[PDB]
Amino acid sequence: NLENKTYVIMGIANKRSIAFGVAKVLDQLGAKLVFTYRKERSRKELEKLLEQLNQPEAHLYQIDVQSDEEVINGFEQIGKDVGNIDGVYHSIAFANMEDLRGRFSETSREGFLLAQDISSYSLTIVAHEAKKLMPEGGSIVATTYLGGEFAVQNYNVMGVAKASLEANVKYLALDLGPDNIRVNAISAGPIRTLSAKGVGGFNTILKEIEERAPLKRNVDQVEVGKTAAYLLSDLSSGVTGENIHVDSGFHAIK
Amino acid sequence: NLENKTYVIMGIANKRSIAFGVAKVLDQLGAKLVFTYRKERSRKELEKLLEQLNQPEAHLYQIDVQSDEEVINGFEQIGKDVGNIDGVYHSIAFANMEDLRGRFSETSREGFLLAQDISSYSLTIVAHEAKKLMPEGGSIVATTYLGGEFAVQNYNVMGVAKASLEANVKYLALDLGPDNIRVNAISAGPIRTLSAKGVGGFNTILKEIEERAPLKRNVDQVEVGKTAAYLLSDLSSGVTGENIHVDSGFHAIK
Amino acid sequence: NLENKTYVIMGIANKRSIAFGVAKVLDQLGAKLVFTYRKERSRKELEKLLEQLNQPEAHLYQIDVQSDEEVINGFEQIGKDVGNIDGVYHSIAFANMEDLRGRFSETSREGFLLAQDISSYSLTIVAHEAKKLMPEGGSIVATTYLGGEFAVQNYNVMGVAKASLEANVKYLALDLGPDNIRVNAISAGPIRTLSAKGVGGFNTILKEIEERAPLKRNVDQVEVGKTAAYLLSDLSSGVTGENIHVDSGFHAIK
Amino acid sequence: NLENKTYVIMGIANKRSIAFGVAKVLDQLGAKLVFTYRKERSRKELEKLLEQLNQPEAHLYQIDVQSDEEVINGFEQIGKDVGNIDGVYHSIAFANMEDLRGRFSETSREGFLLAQDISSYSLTIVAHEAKKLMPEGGSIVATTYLGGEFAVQNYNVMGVAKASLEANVKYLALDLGPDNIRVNAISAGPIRTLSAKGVGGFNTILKEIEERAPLKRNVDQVEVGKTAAYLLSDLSSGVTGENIHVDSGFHAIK
Ligand SMILES: NC(=O)c1ccc[n+]([C@@H]2O[C@H](COP(=O)([O-])OP(=O)(O)OC[C@H]3O[C@@H](n4cnc5c(N)ncnc54)[C@H](OP(=O)(O)O)[C@@H]3O)[C@@H](O)[C@H]2O)c1
Ligand SMILES: NC(=O)c1ccc[n+]([C@@H]2O[C@H](COP(=O)([O-])OP(=O)(O)OC[C@H]3O[C@@H](n4cnc5c(N)ncnc54)[C@H](OP(=O)(O)O)[C@@H]3O)[C@@H](O)[C@H]2O)c1
Ligand SMILES: NC(=O)c1ccc[n+]([C@@H]2O[C@H](COP(=O)([O-])OP(=O)(O)OC[C@H]3O[C@@H](n4cnc5c(N)ncnc54)[C@H](OP(=O)(O)O)[C@@H]3O)[C@@H](O)[C@H]2O)c1
Ligand SMILES: NC(=O)c1ccc[n+]([C@@H]2O[C@H](COP(=O)([O-])OP(=O)(O)OC[C@H]3O[C@@H](n4cnc5c(N)ncnc54)[C@H](OP(=O)(O)O)[C@@H]3O)[C@@H](O)[C@H]2O)c1
Ligand SMILES: CCc1cc(O)c(Oc2ccc([N+](=O)[O-])cc2Cl)cc1F
Ligand SMILES: CCc1cc(O)c(Oc2ccc([N+](=O)[O-])cc2Cl)cc1F
Ligand SMILES: CCc1cc(O)c(Oc2ccc([N+](=O)[O-])cc2Cl)cc1F
Ligand SMILES: CCc1cc(O)c(Oc2ccc([N+](=O)[O-])cc2Cl)cc1F
Ligand SMILES: N[C@@H](CCC(=O)O)C(=O)O
Ligand SMILES: N[C@@H](CCC(=O)O)C(=O)O
Ligand SMILES: N[C@@H](CCC(=O)O)C(=O)O
Repeated sequence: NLENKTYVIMGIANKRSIAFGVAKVLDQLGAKLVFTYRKERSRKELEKLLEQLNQPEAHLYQIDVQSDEEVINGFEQIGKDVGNIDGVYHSIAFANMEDLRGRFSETSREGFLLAQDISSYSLTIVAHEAKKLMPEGGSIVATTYLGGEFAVQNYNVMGVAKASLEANVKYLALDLGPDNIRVNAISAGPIRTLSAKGVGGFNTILKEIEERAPLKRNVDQVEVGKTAAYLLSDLSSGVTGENIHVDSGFHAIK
Repeated sequence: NLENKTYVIMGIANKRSIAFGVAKVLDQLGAKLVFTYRKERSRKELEKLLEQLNQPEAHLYQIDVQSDEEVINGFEQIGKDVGNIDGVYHSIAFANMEDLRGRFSETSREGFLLAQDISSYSLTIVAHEAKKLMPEGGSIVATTYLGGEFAVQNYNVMGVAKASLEANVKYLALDLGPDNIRVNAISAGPIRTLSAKGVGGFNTILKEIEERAPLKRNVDQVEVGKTAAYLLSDLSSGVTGENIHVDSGFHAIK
Repeated sequence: NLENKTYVIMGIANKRSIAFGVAKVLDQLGAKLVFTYRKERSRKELEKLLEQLNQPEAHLYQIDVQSDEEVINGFEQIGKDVGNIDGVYHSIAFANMEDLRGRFSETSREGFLLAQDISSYSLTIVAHEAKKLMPEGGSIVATTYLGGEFAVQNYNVMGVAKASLEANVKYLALDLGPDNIRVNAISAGPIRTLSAKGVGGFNTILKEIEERAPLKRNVDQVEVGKTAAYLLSDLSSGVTGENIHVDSGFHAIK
Repeated sequence: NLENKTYVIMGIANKRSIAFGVAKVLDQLGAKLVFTYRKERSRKELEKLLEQLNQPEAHLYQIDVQSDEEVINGFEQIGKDVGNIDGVYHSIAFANMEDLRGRFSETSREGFLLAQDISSYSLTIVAHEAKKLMPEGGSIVATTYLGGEFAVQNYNVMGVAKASLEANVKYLALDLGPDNIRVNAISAGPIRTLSAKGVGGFNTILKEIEERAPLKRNVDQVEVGKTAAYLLSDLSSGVTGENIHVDSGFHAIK
């Protein structure tokens, strides 16, 4: 039960976003949610989707995580509008198709670094600014994938950005631990989202989960949200620096 | 929210058992609990500890996991008495002191296999029998420690039994996944229990968590309990084959 | 260059055995070799295979690793016959077909412990006895499979026994390290051997390596033997408690 | 024996460099070596160092890996001067001292992207340019540290860059495996080098290996060079996507 709790959810674009699975769940557990977005199109989609939520106010902030000022100022504005928060859910990542859809060895410098910037470094600077609204401690959760841990066909530069994200979680864990800020990741299974369209062979990835994963079925966004609720709440008070695979068991097999 | 759920908890000896932290947690969440014990002295503690629970009936079964017949019969009687169950918490391990307290390379054959039998194999046969009471699916959780993944000073033969246990979890996950039974581990941080007195150096293991783990404190039985509730509930539906470290972040650092 | 080195190689059964690939390599590199076997039939193969090698003397010993007396007297005879040694290549596993070719949850207690005994515990007692003949230090290597790190269909009880072995290596590396005894594993890809016939679906496992492993081919016994030469020699002087995958890269992908 | 082999060694700074240990070993084994260096003002010192080797001529190229042009043009010149190569030892990394010595949460975007640039991305562009000189296959090795697998105090931004590097190696291995190019990492224990002065608490780190690693000693640059010889030669055919810890076993303990 997350009554009197407040969470910042970053990275909803539409109803299929993993972040929206998080939000339906936290919303049904009673949490007050605040939302961040990059594109105005996503804000419009948040205004719509909010009609399905209990949230009695829209708290929507534009934060492009590529800009120090937008992050610095977004979170500072949040602290002034709703006060102290209990956690962040980070569900942001990006890489160019042009790098994604070529040989990994052909990845461009700017594409590699763009993927690092949005997909990894964004969590560090969000943590630093969000720390400022958690004087009592809290919980930060980032969304990753099995491609950070193993080379997965066609995931390429985003795989290296995920490996980077996952180490980011650990180093943030050790750093903000003494402040009672826990930092963790959910390694979600593949899930048809707007961004899934960027991954070559994604239909064959889906199929292979069903055929080979222990539960012999794919996961959904609500399943990610149910584990986010665990990590973002007191239930997981002794868990930081961890990576939970919400993935039907597929991480455990070969 | 486990009203109308039933969980079999194996391995309570006294008030400081990890499994008793699992029990107070699931008891407060509204679960019906069934307890298994080995020694008569443990059943005596269980009858006492039940007075602190909300459980309106004592369901207590002697099950020494060295005995196929006792596991087989124990569980069949559980099903005759309370019907189908939603899960099992496994909190059972054993090795001889004489093996634990010598050089690992001096470990006896009989003591090595003893520690495999009670501390690993017992999971497999418990799953097999518990599966008969979970026709519609469920959740099995075992307790491990970090010495199953890395060589920890003085954990010796139990280290290899926990490596085995952790592989047992994954192979059980892949085998019983199709029946909608999930199987996971909790890697608990060090916690003062009756069995902790078996581990050479345990006070220095304690202190080292506090000074080096991200959270700079040790965990307790309730914290393991809260992660058990998550794992034993529908909040962790897409999660199987997993190993959650309830250990203040210690697994993540070096 | 391994002239004036002596290595004990355990577990050749015929020309296909992984250990005979190791032998050919160590033999081509100049090492003196001592062989142990279980079955009469394997001693006859050894006698025949020795004509293909450069060894001027045949040093063959019957050691059934289920017997402490055979391991203890085996290595002691070895000391009397050839003197101090530089290392041991261990290449021994067994599980019942009846357990392997059924569901893992259905594994018998005696089959599980049988598999631990031959396939894991054997390394501990071998290390203890070989250590007596390595007063200046040396190197011990064991043969593992990826299914000790992940659940692989049909590997079943042997996957739990390899998980046990792999931990065994790490605890022994720690225990014996001050004695300048290094202990490592090689995780070999699937290879056609007499024992590969016990694992259901082997050919499917072969094909999937060709299809999906980075090198898009299978490895062979000589490739394992060349990595053994590295681990058994001074080239690997800083390396212990390690698991080297000689599997065309299959361990790094998913 | 590496006669009629040619290797490019990137990252010799002085006689304490891990890349110079690599050079000594490979030089001793009869390889032709080519050296790359960052700044023209330290060509004269590198030339003096290499008088120690049995190289008949200096093959020295200035390549700063922050520039694609320098990498592209450097490897093209090497091809014209020397012909086809058999592999590359990558020993390059960099982070700001100013990001190294703060809270990891306080890392600047510029400093976090620079470390990724020099310490991870450089491997990718190097492999792409070196692959042009390895039409029949070959071997690429990069140097990482345990800090990329766990959070290590004071390693901060470099730890996340090594996590990146380590995934880089996995993705490169999958990409390039069909070309018969293998890509691996050596994870070196702590070694007193020019760059080690930049890590806070280095001697404490030394002392900890001495005290806690299985071998109870530190490793040296020549021990890295010997694992490098194995990884760069045919002894390691079948090994790719791998991370060999040359660290006295410290990685396997906790
Ligand atoms: N779908 C899967 O199978 C899968 C699996 C595992 C992990 N994940 C991870 O889950 C997370 C979310 O992806 P998803 O599948 O839910 O896709 P999604 O619905 O497309 O969401 C991705 C979000 O990233 C945001 N974003 C990108 N760059 C940004 C920037 N510079 N500043 C602010 N926001 C930015 C997008 O916002 P705008 O549209 O407003 O630009 C969008 O809301 C990512 O971390 C992804 O890697 C996905
Ligand atoms: N305490 C820690 O720091 C720690 C840390 C990580 C993981 N763990 C793990 O947590 C679990 C629980 O142990 P604990 O530390 O809570 O100690 P505990 O209170 O001493 O419980 C150990 C339990 O194991 C039971 N057991 C031993 N052999 C058995 C058998 N043959 N049949 C049935 N039960 C048997 C004992 O029952 P009887 O007394 O009736 O014989 C006792 O209930 C173990 O798996 C342990 O390895 C503990
Ligand atoms: N083939 C693969 O795909 C593969 C892959 C990864 C790992 N491995 C591992 O590689 C090792 C060798 O297997 P292999 O494939 O080379 O098959 P193999 O030729 O059939 O050799 C297995 C050996 O185990 C010996 N052995 C079994 N029980 C023994 C006992 N109780 N005492 C002494 N020796 C005993 C057998 O000796 P006797 O015949 O005399 O009884 C036989 O020589 C094993 O550890 C295996 O698990 C194999
Ligand atoms: N020392 C250790 O304990 C240790 C442990 C594990 C891993 N490692 C790794 O081993 C590798 C070598 O480090 P080291 O300890 O040998 O230190 P080092 O001798 O100082 O070598 C680092 C080298 O990287 C070069 N470099 C930095 N930026 C470059 C650039 N932009 N372009 C081309 N070269 C560049 C440096 O060149 P300049 O001198 O001209 O600036 C220097 O030659 C690094 O990857 C390091 O992370 C070191
Ligand atoms: C394969 C499962 C999977 C993993 C993901 O990280 C994923 O998310 C993204 C992938 C690529 C981009 N991009 O190109 O900007 C963006 C995102 Cl948010 C989607 C997935 F379907
Ligand atoms: C080091 C943290 C820790 C890990 C454990 O597995 C643990 O449990 C046991 C240890 C030894 C035995 N035995 O010898 O019978 C039994 C158990 Cl239940 C206690 C711990 F203190
Ligand atoms: C799948 C790759 C693979 C891994 C192995 O461990 C392997 O070795 C054995 C497998 C089964 C038994 N047995 O049942 O007695 C014995 C051995 Cl020696 C063979 C393999 F083909
Ligand atoms: C602590 C072990 C250790 C790991 C390393 O990667 C290492 O190398 C570097 C560290 C920092 C920088 N820098 O800030 O530019 C550069 C390098 Cl080359 C040295 C080490 F002493
Ligand atoms: N191969 C096509 C289709 C992928 C799919 O199977 O979903 C692509 O790269 O998008
Ligand atoms: N070293 C003592 C005491 C351990 C402790 O509690 O610190 C022992 O072997 O039990
Ligand atoms: N699947 C058959 C054939 C084995 C193989 O495919 O190699 C079996 O159970 O043995």
